[PDB]
Amino acid sequence: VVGGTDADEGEWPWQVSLHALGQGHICGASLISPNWLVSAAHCYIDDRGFRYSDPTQWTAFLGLHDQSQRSAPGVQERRLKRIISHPFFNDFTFDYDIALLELEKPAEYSSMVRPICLPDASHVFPAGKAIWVTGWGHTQYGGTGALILQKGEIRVINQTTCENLLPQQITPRMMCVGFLSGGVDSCQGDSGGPLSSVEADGRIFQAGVVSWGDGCAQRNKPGVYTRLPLFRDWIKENTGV
Ligand SMILES: N=C(N)c1ccc(Oc2cc(C(=O)N[C@H]3CC[C@H](N)CC3)cc(Oc3ccc(C(=N)N)cc3)n2)cc1
Repeated sequence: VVGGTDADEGEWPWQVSLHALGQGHICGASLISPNWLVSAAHCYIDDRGFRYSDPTQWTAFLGLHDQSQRSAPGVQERRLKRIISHPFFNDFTFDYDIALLELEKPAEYSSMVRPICLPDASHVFPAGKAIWVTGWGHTQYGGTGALILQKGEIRVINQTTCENLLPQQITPRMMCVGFLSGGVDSCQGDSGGPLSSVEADGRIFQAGVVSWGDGCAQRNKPGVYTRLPLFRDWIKENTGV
């Protein structure tokens, strides 16, 4: 996260860190039930030197605050049993950039580990609404990851504006969130994490999944996120949640 601040400890109890064996933190995810996380499909693609698509190569840390203190009280370590990438995910366009991760053993809810609420398929996160992005990704483009979880406030951008800022790249599954002036944005390593939106009674709903961007925090280049309402039924069908 660029232009963000240190989260308070336990402020985002749905935020999860995904470590690939021998590589440390790679992506974020969100806790949605005792057994399931939401993340980005692009995190789980094999490359010539590592099988990121193999669930056995991962470890999820729930209740984490500082990457250097992964054994702190309240942090829960879990392995993955399965990774369900959306069938329509396109690794070139990043359309349908969403995945479901099944924990090998259920998360134990606590003050530090709690699921985020999922929005109904008909819910619209309106243009202009303030929402939060969180993660341990880079704090500057080409920079370095954050040890302490970061948070940043960004706003939903009008879809027509989004499409015009990133020509031939924005599909209806995507949403731009940030500022045309730049300054605050997600970045490498924040992928897969949730956008958190404060709703009518203060409860937090997931608005989207960190997906991609052209650089980070640059003017006229807000981050691109996978929308969540569109996938409510897909999540229910594949997880029971
Ligand atoms: N500014 C933002 N809001 C932002 C958010 C998330 C980010 O993380 C990313 C993004 C992308 C990415 O797709 N970036 C652009 C897509 C459009 C292309 N024409 C140019 C590149 C690739 C990419 O590379 C990876 C990294 C890791 C994996 C993996 N774990 N398998 C895969 C791709 N990471 C970057 C920026």
